[PDB]
Amino acid sequence: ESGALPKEAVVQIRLTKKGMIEEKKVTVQELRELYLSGEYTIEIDTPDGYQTIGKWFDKGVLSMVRVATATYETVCAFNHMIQLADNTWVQACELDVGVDIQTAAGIQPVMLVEDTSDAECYDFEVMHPNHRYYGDGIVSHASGK
Repeated sequence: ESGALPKEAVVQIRLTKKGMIEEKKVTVQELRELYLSGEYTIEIDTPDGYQTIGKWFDKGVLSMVRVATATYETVCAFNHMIQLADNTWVQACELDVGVDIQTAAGIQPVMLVEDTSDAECYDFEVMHPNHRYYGDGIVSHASGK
Protein backbone atom coordinates (compact mmCIF):
# COMPACT_ATOMS: atom_id res chain seq x y z
CA GLU A 1 0.00 0.00 0.00
CA SER A 2 1.21 3.50 -0.91
CA GLY A 3 0.05 6.90 -2.08
CA ALA A 4 1.86 6.39 -5.36
CA LEU A 5 1.01 8.55 -8.39
CA PRO A 6 2.32 8.85 -11.98
CA LYS A 7 3.92 11.93 -13.55
CA GLU A 8 0.66 13.42 -14.86
CA ALA A 9 -1.20 13.49 -11.52
CA VAL A 10 -2.01 17.01 -10.32
CA VAL A 11 -1.41 18.31 -6.79
CA GLN A 12 -1.69 21.74 -5.16
CA ILE A 13 1.55 22.83 -3.49
CA ARG A 14 3.07 25.75 -1.62
CA LEU A 15 6.73 26.69 -2.10
CA THR A 16 8.66 28.64 0.50
CA LYS A 17 12.14 30.13 0.16
CA LYS A 18 13.58 32.83 2.44
CA GLY A 19 10.31 34.64 3.14
CA MET A 20 8.95 34.07 -0.37
CA ILE A 21 5.74 32.01 -0.51
CA GLU A 22 4.10 30.74 -3.70
CA GLU A 23 1.06 28.54 -4.24
CA LYS A 24 0.99 26.52 -7.44
CA LYS A 25 -0.85 23.67 -9.13
CA VAL A 26 1.78 21.25 -10.47
CA THR A 27 2.01 17.81 -11.94
CA VAL A 28 3.84 15.14 -9.96
CA GLN A 29 6.57 15.36 -12.60
CA GLU A 30 7.02 19.06 -11.82
CA LEU A 31 6.84 18.37 -8.08
CA ARG A 32 9.73 15.91 -8.36
CA GLU A 33 11.85 18.54 -10.13
CA LEU A 34 10.97 21.20 -7.56
CA TYR A 35 11.78 18.74 -4.77
CA LEU A 36 15.15 17.76 -6.23
CA SER A 37 16.10 21.41 -6.83
CA GLY A 38 16.58 21.79 -3.07
CA GLU A 39 15.51 25.43 -3.34
CA TYR A 40 12.26 25.30 -1.36
CA THR A 41 10.43 23.91 1.57
CA ILE A 42 7.42 22.26 -0.09
CA GLU A 43 3.94 21.85 1.38
CA ILE A 44 1.03 20.03 -0.26
CA ASP A 45 -2.67 20.79 0.05
CA THR A 46 -4.65 18.27 2.09
CA PRO A 47 -7.98 18.07 3.93
CA ASP A 48 -5.89 19.00 6.99
CA GLY A 49 -4.73 22.17 5.24
CA TYR A 50 -1.27 22.61 3.81
CA GLN A 51 1.26 20.12 5.21
CA THR A 52 5.00 19.82 4.72
CA ILE A 53 6.41 17.14 2.45
CA GLY A 54 9.19 15.15 4.08
CA LYS A 55 10.76 12.23 2.26
CA TRP A 56 10.33 11.54 -1.45
CA PHE A 57 9.98 8.06 -2.99
CA ASP A 58 10.66 6.90 -6.53
CA LYS A 59 8.43 3.80 -6.62
CA GLY A 60 9.40 2.29 -9.98
CA VAL A 61 6.85 0.82 -12.39
CA LEU A 62 3.50 -0.17 -10.87
CA SER A 63 0.18 -1.43 -12.15
CA MET A 64 -2.30 1.41 -12.56
CA VAL A 65 -6.01 2.15 -12.32
CA ARG A 66 -8.28 5.06 -13.26
CA VAL A 67 -10.86 6.12 -10.67
CA ALA A 68 -13.44 8.83 -11.38
CA THR A 69 -16.18 10.58 -9.42
CA ALA A 70 -18.59 13.17 -10.82
CA THR A 71 -16.00 15.94 -10.31
CA TYR A 72 -12.59 14.26 -10.13
CA GLU A 73 -10.50 11.64 -11.91
CA THR A 74 -7.19 10.11 -10.88
CA VAL A 75 -4.89 7.66 -12.59
CA CYS A 76 -2.98 6.09 -9.72
CA ALA A 77 -1.13 2.98 -8.62
CA PHE A 78 -3.28 -0.09 -8.02
CA ASN A 79 -2.42 0.10 -4.30
CA HIS A 80 -2.73 3.90 -4.01
CA MET A 81 -4.78 4.29 -0.83
CA ILE A 82 -7.96 6.41 -1.10
CA GLN A 83 -10.01 7.53 1.91
CA LEU A 84 -13.61 6.37 2.23
CA ALA A 85 -16.46 8.44 3.67
CA ASP A 86 -15.98 6.64 7.00
CA ASN A 87 -12.29 7.77 6.92
CA THR A 88 -10.87 4.25 6.49
CA TRP A 89 -8.45 3.54 3.65
CA VAL A 90 -8.84 1.28 0.59
CA GLN A 91 -6.56 0.45 -2.34
CA ALA A 92 -7.70 2.19 -5.53
CA CYS A 93 -7.98 -1.13 -7.39
CA GLU A 94 -10.44 -2.40 -4.74
CA LEU A 95 -12.88 0.50 -5.22
CA ASP A 96 -16.24 -0.39 -6.80
CA VAL A 97 -18.92 1.77 -8.42
CA GLY A 98 -20.95 3.58 -5.78
CA VAL A 99 -18.38 3.65 -2.96
CA ASP A 100 -18.43 6.98 -1.14
CA ILE A 101 -14.93 8.51 -1.00
CA GLN A 102 -13.37 11.72 0.29
CA THR A 103 -12.57 14.45 -2.25
CA ALA A 104 -11.73 18.15 -2.33
CA ALA A 105 -15.48 18.74 -2.79
CA GLY A 106 -16.61 16.52 0.09
CA ILE A 107 -17.98 13.00 -0.14
CA GLN A 108 -18.60 11.77 -3.70
CA PRO A 109 -19.50 8.29 -4.97
CA VAL A 110 -17.15 6.50 -7.33
CA MET A 111 -18.61 6.42 -10.84
CA LEU A 112 -15.87 4.56 -12.74
CA VAL A 113 -12.98 2.18 -12.01
CA GLU A 114 -10.81 0.97 -14.89
CA ASP A 115 -7.46 -0.80 -15.02
CA THR A 116 -4.93 0.94 -17.24
CA SER A 117 -1.32 0.51 -18.37
CA ASP A 118 1.69 0.25 -16.05
CA ALA A 119 3.51 3.50 -15.24
CA GLU A 120 6.47 4.89 -13.32
CA CYS A 121 5.16 6.15 -9.98
CA TYR A 122 6.14 8.41 -7.10
CA ASP A 123 5.19 8.83 -3.45
CA PHE A 124 6.14 11.10 -0.56
CA GLU A 125 5.80 11.61 3.16
CA VAL A 126 3.31 14.13 4.56
CA MET A 127 4.35 15.46 7.98
CA HIS A 128 0.95 15.21 9.69
CA PRO A 129 -0.47 12.27 11.70
CA ASN A 130 -3.28 11.80 9.17
CA HIS A 131 -0.63 11.47 6.42
CA ARG A 132 -3.07 12.44 3.68
CA TYR A 133 -3.23 14.84 0.76
CA TYR A 134 -5.31 15.70 -2.31
CA GLY A 135 -4.17 13.82 -5.40
CA ASP A 136 -6.19 14.86 -8.46
CA GLY A 137 -8.71 16.17 -5.90
CA ILE A 138 -9.14 12.75 -4.24
CA VAL A 139 -8.02 12.20 -0.65
CA SER A 140 -4.97 9.93 -0.75
CA HIS A 141 -2.70 8.39 1.87
CA ALA A 142 0.91 9.58 1.70
CA SER A 143 3.47 6.77 2.04
CA GLY A 144 0.29 4.65 2.20
CA LYS A 145 0.45 3.07 5.64
